[PDB]
Amino acid sequence: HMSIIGVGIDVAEVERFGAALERTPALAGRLFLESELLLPGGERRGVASLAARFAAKEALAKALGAPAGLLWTDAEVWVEAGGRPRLRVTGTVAARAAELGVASWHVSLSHDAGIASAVVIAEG
Amino acid sequence: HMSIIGVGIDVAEVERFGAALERTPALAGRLFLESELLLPGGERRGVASLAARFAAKEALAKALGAPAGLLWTDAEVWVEAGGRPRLRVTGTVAARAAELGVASWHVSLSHDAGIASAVVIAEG
Amino acid sequence: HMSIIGVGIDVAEVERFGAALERTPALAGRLFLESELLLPGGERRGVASLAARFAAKEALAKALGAPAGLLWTDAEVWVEAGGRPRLRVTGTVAARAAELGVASWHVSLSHDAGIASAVVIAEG
Ligand SMILES: CC(C)(COP(=O)(O)OP(=O)(O)OC[C@H]1O[C@@H](n2cnc3c(N)ncnc32)[C@H](O)[C@@H]1OP(=O)(O)O)[C@@H](O)C(=O)NCCC(=O)NCCS
Ligand SMILES: CC(C)(COP(=O)(O)OP(=O)(O)OC[C@H]1O[C@@H](n2cnc3c(N)ncnc32)[C@H](O)[C@@H]1OP(=O)(O)O)[C@@H](O)C(=O)NCCC(=O)NCCS
Ligand SMILES: CC(C)(COP(=O)(O)OP(=O)(O)OC[C@H]1O[C@@H](n2cnc3c(N)ncnc32)[C@H](O)[C@@H]1OP(=O)(O)O)[C@@H](O)C(=O)NCCC(=O)NCCS
Ligand SMILES: [K+]
Ligand SMILES: [Mg+2]
Ligand SMILES: [Mg+2]
Ligand SMILES: [Mg+2]
Repeated sequence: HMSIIGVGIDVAEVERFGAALERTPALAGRLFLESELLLPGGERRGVASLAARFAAKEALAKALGAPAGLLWTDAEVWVEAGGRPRLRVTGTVAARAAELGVASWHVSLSHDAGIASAVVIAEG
Repeated sequence: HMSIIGVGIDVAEVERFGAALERTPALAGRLFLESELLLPGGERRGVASLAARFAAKEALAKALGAPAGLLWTDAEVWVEAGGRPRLRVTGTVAARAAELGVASWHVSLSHDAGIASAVVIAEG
Repeated sequence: HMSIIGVGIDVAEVERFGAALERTPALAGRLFLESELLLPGGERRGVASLAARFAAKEALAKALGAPAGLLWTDAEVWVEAGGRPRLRVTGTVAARAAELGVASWHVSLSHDAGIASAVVIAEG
């Protein structure tokens, strides 16, 4: 009845992360899919919210043992109608997930007190 | 053998939370059951400890997909003889939990460096 | 198909933790096994990294309901070739783990923004 394959936690300082995006124009497009960079309404997603998604991808990597060769764009945080964040993995991340037998992904995000936090659990 | 239904994490800045309780007298009684507002000895529970319980309820909500209509007073953090915090859900929260098939609740709390953190896992 | 026995989260302020180690020479050897105090290369492990391991041990204790009589040196954070942190429990911690039926340990560590965080899940 055992099913947890890995867990990850990650914490990002929002202000630092925002500074990093502003300094290198190409960075946001390297870390995020077009869909993640937008709010449901169509406006550009804000720094704290992006920092939480960055934290989610770091946490996901940790859950998988963070091997080399994983692409940021092969993990996607998407959002249920109800508002709940979800992980979708493709390509390199999905391949690594399959090596370990991961069937289900669980994520939660928080951004408060200028830190963005994420927890991720991989189950299979 | 899969059993995780949801996870939640939440982080509350203690000082801000304390300020919010002081500003609106009715707030503490809206967020907490009489039992949560007391220490085992019978003295009033402190701000950092209440902030961690607030974080626990936010995390629990996230674990359930945070639908509308949940009452703060339908989630209760109680404490084992040994000191371990526990979640008890009733009414609206329990009903939502039943929709998703949640049988067991796991929580942990931390308050240090002026932030209160909670993680919650719903299993079934 | 239920298997989660406990979860723990803990957050340590790095600067405070470093101050505590410096103030009392004996503290590091009370909290850590010789192996934890070193980096893979053989150099002394740094404060933030030790703070995350301290957080891991606090989180592990929480996952077990933090009974009296557990030794810090009966929990060991070790490191896979790939870099992933792992928990190994012996003696008092393993005995408590056996009382609860714990078979598997899951940990993740983070140190950023001057806080070290750990999450631990005990499964069985
Ligand atoms: C290893 C990595 C995850 C660390 O995360 P970070 O945000 O840079 O640093 P954090 O302080 O949050 O985490 C550091 C801790 O992660 C842990 N870690 C290191 N390597 C790891 C690995 N292979 N697997 C899981 N955890 C690992 C360690 O415990 C480390 O602390 P320690 O050295 O003191 O023990 C990061 O450097 C990395 O390689 N990220 C890859 C991201 C990626 O692949 N993304 C694309 C796909 S989504
Ligand atoms: C949605 C909610 C949980 C967010 O928590 P918060 O403390 O206000 O804000 P945080 O920064 O900690 O969390 C925000 C993140 O939560 C996530 N979130 C939003 N809606 C969610 C939902 N329906 N389910 C799970 N997670 C959700 C998102 O990832 C969001 O970040 P993002 O917008 O950048 O993606 C909160 O606004 C809420 O509706 N709480 C309800 C509490 C409740 O029902 N209590 C009574 C019963 S205990
Ligand atoms: C109880 C203990 C874990 C608290 O951790 P801490 O870092 O001092 O304090 P934190 O703020 O991070 O956590 C406090 C929260 O832990 C929770 N906690 C207290 N007793 C607990 C127990 N028996 N089991 C699980 N959680 C407990 C409570 O929710 C508490 O907050 P609250 O009083 O406001 O409800 C700690 O005091 C302790 O006894 N550590 C033992 C460590 C140990 O045995 N190590 C050796 C083996 S690795
Ligand atoms: K299971
Ligand atoms: Mg990090
Ligand atoms: Mg919050
Ligand atoms: Mg602590």
